[PDB]
Amino acid sequence: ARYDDILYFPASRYPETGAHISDAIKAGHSDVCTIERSGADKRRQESLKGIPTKPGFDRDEWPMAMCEEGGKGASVRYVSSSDNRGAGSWVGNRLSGFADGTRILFIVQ
Repeated sequence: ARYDDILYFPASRYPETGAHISDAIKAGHSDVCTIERSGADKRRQESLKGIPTKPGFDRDEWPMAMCEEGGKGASVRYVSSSDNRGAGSWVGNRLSGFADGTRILFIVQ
């Protein structure tokens, strides 16, 4: 199949990040994150280019910067810091056991 393991994103915990992922996948962005950590700094620079910061909001990327699928072209959406701070941390931890190159299917809730 298109994936090796599956991550179930906790949308009730981080509701705007989950909605972004779900909407992005629905629009046609990959629902697989092929883990690639080394290139994340550069991918993030590419995905966020020309997208200004916004007080009280985070710039959420799907696909994520830690995925081969991320970078220029990724869906970027502002999500309230109040309710979504920590989503990055949480996904990072949940994927930390997996090897680079592991394909992870994301399912929201």
